[PDB]
Amino acid sequence: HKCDITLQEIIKTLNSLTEQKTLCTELTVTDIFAASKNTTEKETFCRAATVLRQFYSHHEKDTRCLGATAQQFHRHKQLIRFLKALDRNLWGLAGLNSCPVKEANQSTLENFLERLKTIMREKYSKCSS
Repeated sequence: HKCDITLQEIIKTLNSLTEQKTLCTELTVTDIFAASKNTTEKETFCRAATVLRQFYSHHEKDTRCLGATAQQFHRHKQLIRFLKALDRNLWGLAGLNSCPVKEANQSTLENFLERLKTIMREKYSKCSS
């Protein structure tokens, strides 16, 4: 369970998300990693899944994000697609739907994905010889 390939599914999704600039990757999410490290692994995934869900719900039809061009509209749809896939995988990992996230700090979505990526790669590394 712990070292399941969902880890890889999440990482590969993170690679696509961070190699991807849009109009709205600088918009913010609550920085659940501004905590002082106080929670289990399932709480962490649940919290990450929560704030990402917050983001895609709120920015899927956001006029600031939707795009003028074909390419901008394509990239926005891509992003929302990848957040949902990531989110799906995080929730599957979390095994938990209810978890209060209490942080004041916001980071850009972009910074938050890089941080989640680091942690995910660390989990994988810890699993692997």
